[PDB]
Amino acid sequence: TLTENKRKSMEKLSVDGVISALAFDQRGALKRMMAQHQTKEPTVEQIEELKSLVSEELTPFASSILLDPEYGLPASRVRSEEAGLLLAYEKTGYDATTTSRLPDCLDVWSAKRIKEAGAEAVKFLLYYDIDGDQDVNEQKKAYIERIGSECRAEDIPFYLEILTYDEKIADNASPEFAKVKAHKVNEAMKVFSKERFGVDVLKVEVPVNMKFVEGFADGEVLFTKEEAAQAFRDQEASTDLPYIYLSAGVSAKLFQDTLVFAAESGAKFNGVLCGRATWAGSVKVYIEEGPQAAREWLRTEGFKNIDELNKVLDKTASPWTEK
Amino acid sequence: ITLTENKRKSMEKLSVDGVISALAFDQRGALKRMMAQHQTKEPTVEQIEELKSLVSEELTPFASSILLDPEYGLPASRVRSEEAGLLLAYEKTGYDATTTSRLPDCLDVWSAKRIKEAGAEAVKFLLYYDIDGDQDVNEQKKAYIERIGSECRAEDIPFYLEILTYDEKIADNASPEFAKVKAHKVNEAMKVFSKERFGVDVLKVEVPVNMKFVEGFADGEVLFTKEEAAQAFRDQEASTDLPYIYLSAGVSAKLFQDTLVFAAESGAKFNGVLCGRATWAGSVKVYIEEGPQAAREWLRTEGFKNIDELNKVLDKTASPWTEK
Ligand SMILES: [Ca+2]
Ligand SMILES: [Ca+2]
Ligand SMILES: [Ca+2]
Repeated sequence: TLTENKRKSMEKLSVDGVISALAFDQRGALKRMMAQHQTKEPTVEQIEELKSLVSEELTPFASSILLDPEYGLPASRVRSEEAGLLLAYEKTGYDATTTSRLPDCLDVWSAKRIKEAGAEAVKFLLYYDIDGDQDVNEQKKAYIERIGSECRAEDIPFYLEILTYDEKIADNASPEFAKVKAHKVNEAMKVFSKERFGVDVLKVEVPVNMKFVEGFADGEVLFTKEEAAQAFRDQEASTDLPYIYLSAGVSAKLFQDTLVFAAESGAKFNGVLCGRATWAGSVKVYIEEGPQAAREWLRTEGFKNIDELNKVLDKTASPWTEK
Repeated sequence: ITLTENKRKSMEKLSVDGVISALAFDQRGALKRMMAQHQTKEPTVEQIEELKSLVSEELTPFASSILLDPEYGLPASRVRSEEAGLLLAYEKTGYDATTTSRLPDCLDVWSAKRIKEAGAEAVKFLLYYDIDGDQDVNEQKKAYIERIGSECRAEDIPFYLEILTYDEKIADNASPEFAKVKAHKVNEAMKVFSKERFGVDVLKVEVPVNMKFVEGFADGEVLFTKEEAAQAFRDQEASTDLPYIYLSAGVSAKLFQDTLVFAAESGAKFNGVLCGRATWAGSVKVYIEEGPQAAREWLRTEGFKNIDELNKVLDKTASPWTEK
């Protein structure tokens, strides 16, 4: 169930069947991060520059890098020759006044254009509430079907990122949401693992908020280590596709411990698409110090970060070739 | 160019001996505008669905295929002649008249896969296009059509792209001012969307002239000689090697027929029609004012006469897409 060219592209995005990909398609989120030191709005040059510094210096240690076509094409051209390229296809964000969080592709892009821009994968982010409005989810399923069809035609892997939410729960970090997160994550993965959607890799959240798991929690506890472990097994059971974890609302150190726990519990996850934590500090150094200092930062603290992550992946991730 | 095995079989189911004699009734906004002329209340779902089912049942025995919309036309699709193929529209009807961009938008709960699953032998999509218009608008439009063309390649189903031209700065398509640029708008738009990257299998296009302003056809101001108009058809033939078929644009049945004759005499090797209002227009007033049965009798007499006389003209004017 993988064409010759999709297989070749998958291999360019991984090392020995493990995806160790660097996520840096942030647009508005990165922009705000940037305005936290300088005065005056951040220029398009700064957005594209730091993306090129991070890409040039850290992709030698990542199997691939996820970039956005709007700001990231220059960064994409200075990436390491041994690192694949994924390009984001979705517009960022969502309308906070509505609960539908409907998906929308970038206006002047298509899967064909993403492939022409050098990408080895189309990445699209979908917000999904399995329990939400039935017609909203019908429109969302139709939308992904189109993108899956596009990616089949262009013979390019389709990486579908799913971020769960609840139309009623405002705060995804609340204990209230944590009680349903396993239901949201795993049922969404079941939906979009159906063949009609054409997905090659699922980029998903871990099916639990570890900050409420015993031994990992700084405060209130809602789950035993055994209840959390079963969520990871339920997740493994929810899809036969390769899937990789994103890092959300946790520290670098907790994310790594989570990878250990995930593997311990029996999850056969196939890697990560992690970003902010690795190139975090470079954002402040870049605005304040000279870009030559952000370089040395990336060559030292930057390398240390992604290297320690790689050492953990080597003992937790499973190769997607097993599937 | 080439057709996959499945795409060719679908094209065969839409055609007879390589000629597309297709009946178009995916009208929605245009249909509601017609029904509104004949009654006070607003048209109901049941009225739209029924009138489409009547045209389908009564006239598809005389067509090689029928084009319907998924919103109101699926019941009509199920009563078409056993011998007739099916195309389904994929675009939302109409455009925003408060801006000049007329951006395309797919039906929200449909996809090429779902159109195929609904029994269609082709996906039809209408695009409003002004070759001379805003360049960023047109880049967005071109990207959109690339997506649809890719979907149809993946689902292995013919892509029928309809192009209706306009000018961002000319309000009335029927005016002499627009008539003077129409050939440019049509022919260059056909040249763009014949590029391989758009995955089009058949173009549904306007004739590249407003015949009401051509010598011999014009009742008022004459803007073009016959040789000038004929050259516009030759330019159109030279703007693509894809199959293309003409839409009627709601002219009279007689004018559309005479335009097809003129097109063939001029050198256009067009491959058929997707003809709607020129065939069934008069049934709307009858259906509204007199009801379903009276509309059946109109379709069986005047409606039949329009499509039969059209079929006779196609037999002596259209060129086959197979023999290329
Ligand atoms: Ca630890
Ligand atoms: Ca060509
Ligand atoms: Ca030609």
